[PDB]
Formats: sequence, C-alpha cells, structure tokens
Amino acid sequence: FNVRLLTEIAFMAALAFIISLIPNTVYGWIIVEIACIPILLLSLRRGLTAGLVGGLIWGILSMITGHAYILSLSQAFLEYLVAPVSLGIAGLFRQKTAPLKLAPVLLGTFVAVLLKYFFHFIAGIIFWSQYAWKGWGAVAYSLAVNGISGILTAIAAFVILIIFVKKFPKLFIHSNY
Ligand SMILES: CCCCCCCCCO[C@@H]1O[C@H](CO)[C@@H](O)[C@H](O)[C@H]1O
Ligand SMILES: CCCCCCCCCO[C@@H]1O[C@H](CO)[C@@H](O)[C@H](O)[C@H]1O
Ligand SMILES: CCCCCCCCCO[C@@H]1O[C@H](CO)[C@@H](O)[C@H](O)[C@H]1O
Ligand SMILES: Cc1ncc(Cc2csc(C=O)c2C)c(N)n1
Repeated sequence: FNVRLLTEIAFMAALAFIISLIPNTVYGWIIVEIACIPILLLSLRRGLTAGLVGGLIWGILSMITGHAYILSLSQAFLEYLVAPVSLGIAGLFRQKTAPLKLAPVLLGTFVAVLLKYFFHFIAGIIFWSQYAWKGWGAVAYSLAVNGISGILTAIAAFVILIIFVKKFPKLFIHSNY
C-alpha cells in the first residue's frame, strides 16, 4: 500500500532528524553521523526511491529547523540535499526474500555512507578549505576529515544494522501482509 509506504518514509526521515540532535562530534567536523541509520534502514527495506525521498525530507528538515550549517546556496544544495538523498543508493541492495543475508546489508551501507561522504569531501574542498589545519592542503584536509567521518559513520551503522539483522531480520523485508 501507498499509505503504509508514505508513513514509513515520513517516520524514518523524522527519526533521522531527531537522531541528528544527539551530539556526535569527535573532533571538529570529524563526526559519527548515526542519523544516517534510519535512512539506510528505510532504503534497505523499501528500495531506491523510498530511500532517496527519505533522504530528501531529512535534509529539508535539517535546513528549515536551523540545524544545518550553510555557507552558500550551492553548498547547502550539495550537503543537505544531494548528500542525504544519496544514502538511498542503499536501496539497490534491498532483499525481498528470506532468509536475510548480512552481506547485502553491509555492502549497501558501505556504498551509501561512502557516497554520502564523497559529496561532503567534495564540499570540503570547495567550501571548507579556510579551516584546513596548519600545513594541510585543502584536498588532504577534506580527505582526512570526511574520510574519517565516513569510516566512523559506517562503523556505527554496521554495529547497529548488525544487531538488527540478528535480532530483528524482518525489519529489512517488507511484507504486504
Ligand atoms: C527546499 C527547502 C529548503 C529551504 C530551507 C532553507 C532554510 C533557510 C536558511 O537560510 C538562511 O537564510 C537566512 C536569510 O538570508 C540567512 O540569515 C542564513 O545565513 C541562511 O542560512
Ligand atoms: C538547495 C538548498 C536550498 C538552500 C536555501 C538556503 C540558502 C542560504 C543562503 O546562505 C547564504 O548564502 C549566500 C550565498 O549563497 C552567502 O553569501 C551567505 O553568507 C549565506 O549565509
Ligand atoms: C579514507 C581516507 C582516510 C585517511 C585520511 C588520509 C590523510 C590524507 C593525506 O594525504 C597526503 O598527505 C601527504 C602528507 O605528506 C601530503 O603531502 C599529500 O599531498 C597528501 O595527498
Ligand atoms: C572539511 C569539512 N568541514 C565541514 C564540512 C561540512 C560537513 C561535513 S559532514 C556534514 C554532514 O552534515 C557536513 C555539513 C565538510 N564537508 N568538510
């Protein structure tokens, strides 16, 4: 049903935003983005389009609540529309049939967090270089900050989605009935 789908999309976007309110800073803009997780789960369970749309709504929530860090129109577009929308790419690893296998869950999480932090890394180069550490070029700087955020976000998403695969595998498989 379309009703069920819209609500799940809506709820997971809201959940992501709500989770984004937890302090998640390790050092500067090195962060653990646990708020990616409801979007990943949404995409993994409902597929690409649902995932893309959940990401969109999450990004729009960040911006209109003042919880987004904005430097320009293009940068906000890149980092709060494209980047969260890109998480939906996880939907390409949706499993429709039991038994749930772990490897597609990890593979789709890895690819989507990577795709997300790839866009932040491009952002870092164009929009954030003024903050590059003493002696660091912009590309190197952005790689470390966003390469490390990506890895820690993926670590976090794995821990949680692994627990879910083992204790609640059906979260990942949509049933009409
Ligand atoms: C697709 C829906 C997304 C639109 C939501 C954008 C949220 C508004 C944030 O913009 C803000 O505008 C203010 C006025 O110029 C500036 O004071 C501030 O610096 C800038 O951050
Ligand atoms: C595609 C996402 C929609 C984004 C809408 C919010 C745009 C917020 C604009 O912020 C402002 O941008 C100016 C240049 O763009 C800067 O000069 C200014 O310092 C900065 O505060
Ligand atoms: C997924 C990535 C996570 C690890 C972060 C890697 C840090 C990037 C370092 O880059 C290199 O540092 C050299 C230091 O000598 C510079 O000279 C060189 O120009 C630059 O390219
Ligand atoms: C060096 C660097 N610093 C800050 C950001 C901005 C950023 C990093 S993760 C994330 C998720 O909301 C945002 C807005 C960046 N891209 N690169």
